[PDB]
Amino acid sequence: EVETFAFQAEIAQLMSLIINTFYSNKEIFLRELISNSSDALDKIRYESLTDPSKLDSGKELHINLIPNKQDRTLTIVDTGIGMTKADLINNLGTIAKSGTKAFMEALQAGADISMIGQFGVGFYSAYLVAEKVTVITKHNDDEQYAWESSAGGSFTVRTDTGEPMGRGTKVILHLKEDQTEYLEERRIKEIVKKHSQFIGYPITLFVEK
Ligand SMILES: CC(C)c1cc(-c2n[nH]c(=O)n2-c2ccc3c(ccn3C)c2)c(O)cc1O
Repeated sequence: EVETFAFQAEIAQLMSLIINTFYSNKEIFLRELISNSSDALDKIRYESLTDPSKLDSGKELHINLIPNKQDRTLTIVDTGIGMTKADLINNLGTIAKSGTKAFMEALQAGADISMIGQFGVGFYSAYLVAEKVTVITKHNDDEQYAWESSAGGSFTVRTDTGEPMGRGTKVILHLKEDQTEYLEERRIKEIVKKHSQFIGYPITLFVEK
């Protein structure tokens, strides 16, 4: 069963801005998603400090980057704390309505789209490069769910039928036709070293074929 939800109006406006504004520095999406994964890995690590059983669903703490040129997807996988169904629905664990306000305003002061993460809504920068985003997630206290949106004002949530991931989150970017440079090994490597060099978890870039 698939449930369909309307985005809050501020978030719809944020996504419409990101999708349609001329902005060439689109590579920042990858910094924001890796940074979110790092935050989520810090969270399960912190929680395991007092309850080691929270790592029963997987002790490895890492980030995988999986390009697939045939499907034209770039997938970011982490083994962080994951998100519950209620988290997913409430703007993927973000305070997105106020963060959008503080952002879509701060733009009016002296601000650039690349500062989106300072306002807690860096995830939505995925729509600089993706026409659709699927978020598959598993939190210790809930089942595995898939969130999906092609923007246009709505998103869906469903129980996920794919492979069990134990614990963590998978962001599948269905790339725009003219954004396939982010499937290229050298380009992903360049972005990671430029923006993510001091992330404290191993980042594995998968190769293809
Ligand atoms: C939001 C996107 C989809 C995303 C979320 C999670 C996730 N799993 N468990 C969590 O708490 N988070 C998380 C982590 C950081 C965040 C929020 C909200 C705002 N910041 C700064 C939520 C992830 O591991 C990867 C991701 O790309």
